[PDB]
Amino acid sequence: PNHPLWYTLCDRYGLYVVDEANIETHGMVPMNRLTDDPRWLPAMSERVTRMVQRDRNHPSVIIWSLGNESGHGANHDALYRWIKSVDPSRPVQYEGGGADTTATDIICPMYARVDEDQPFPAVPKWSIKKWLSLPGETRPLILCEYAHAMGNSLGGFAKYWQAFRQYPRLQGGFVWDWVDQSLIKYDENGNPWSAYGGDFGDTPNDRQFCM
Amino acid sequence: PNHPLWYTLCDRYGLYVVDEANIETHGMVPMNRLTDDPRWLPAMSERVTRMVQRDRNHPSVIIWSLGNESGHGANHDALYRWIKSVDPSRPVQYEGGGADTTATDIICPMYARVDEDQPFPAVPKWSIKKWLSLPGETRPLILCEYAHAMGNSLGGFAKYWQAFRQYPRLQGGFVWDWVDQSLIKYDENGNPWSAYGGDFGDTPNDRQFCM
Ligand code: NA
Ligand code: NA
Ligand code: NA
Ligand code: NA
Repeated sequence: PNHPLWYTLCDRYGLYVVDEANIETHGMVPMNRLTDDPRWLPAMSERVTRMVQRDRNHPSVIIWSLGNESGHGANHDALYRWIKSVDPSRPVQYEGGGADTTATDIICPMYARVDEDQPFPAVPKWSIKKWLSLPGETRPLILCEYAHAMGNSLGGFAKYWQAFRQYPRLQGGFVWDWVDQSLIKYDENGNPWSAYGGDFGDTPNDRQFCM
Repeated sequence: PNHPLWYTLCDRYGLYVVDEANIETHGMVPMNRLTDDPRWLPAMSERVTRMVQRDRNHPSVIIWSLGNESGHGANHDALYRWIKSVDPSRPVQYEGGGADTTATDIICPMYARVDEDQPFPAVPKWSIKKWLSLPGETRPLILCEYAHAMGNSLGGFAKYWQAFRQYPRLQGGFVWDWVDQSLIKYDENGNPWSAYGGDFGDTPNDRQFCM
């Protein structure tokens, strides 16, 4: 959840918002170790429920998200249902555990490609065009993350947009991401420079991946 | 419907057969003028029912077809349901009226392209990949006709097969077609030559389109 003023500004300037619970357990092995554990349901529930209680009157919020990169656990299904019960006015999405689980109203993959399949075990990233028409599939597809804008990037961006326009159920996506997470440091002369992972003695670190 | 021996040979050698009623009203304006007319329902009904009565014991027949290029009329809906009622063992298909009407269990377009839409009024030929995922659509897609093999042709054949293999619900198609409909004529020296439309004084004719 963002600073409260953000939603007011999106209400007034006009931007659609996906409001996302503060739940990410990416470093767990497997990713759902905590989110499938009923002992972590209370802690998870508060992060979802208290977000909905705070932000549910904002018109800019059109979609609720259960968090990010926490695999798919039974706690997700429980909280998906809780939101649907308490607020039927907004779709609920969640990418974890393969982007098309029982915990999402929208097929919402991250970095699924336009034409090329990436058939990873358990959590494949299908071609978005192919994903739509998998047997029994009916949901819209909106990428929660696509077109990773790291350094000299956005090659093939036009390919996404051609597909979005041609396919009714391909309804766009969210670019990753808006702003480089660089920090200012100062050299011997007091001149500022842009710093990334490792520049503060932080170790282990992931270097320029924050930008 | 074919010569009766054809089905016996397909049974024994092993080919899947689409058995198709002898109904085509292509030259009507609009194409469904007769097939939407209840006064022509009896004549159409005999062409469908007598085919099913004759061929229903052949294992090679896996799909019934209501005919070809006769638009979409209420008579098609009635006869679709008749077959479904008398023989639940086989799907019923029909391409007329846009390839995805209420008279077909299979999206069965003719000459729909792999990636390129052809948005004709009333009866568009969507890209086959796009067609599968149109809002609400769930049926398999098998082209009743594709890859028109007229003269020096079959350019782009590989593109169809790549799509067939990638998309579960793209389950192939029927090439148009097997054998040139040329006829033998004899010159002044008695030597045979292959003849096409117009070579018999037939007029109007469609020249080499029979090959
Ligand atoms: Na679209
Ligand atoms: Na990053
Ligand atoms: Na297929
Ligand atoms: Na022809």
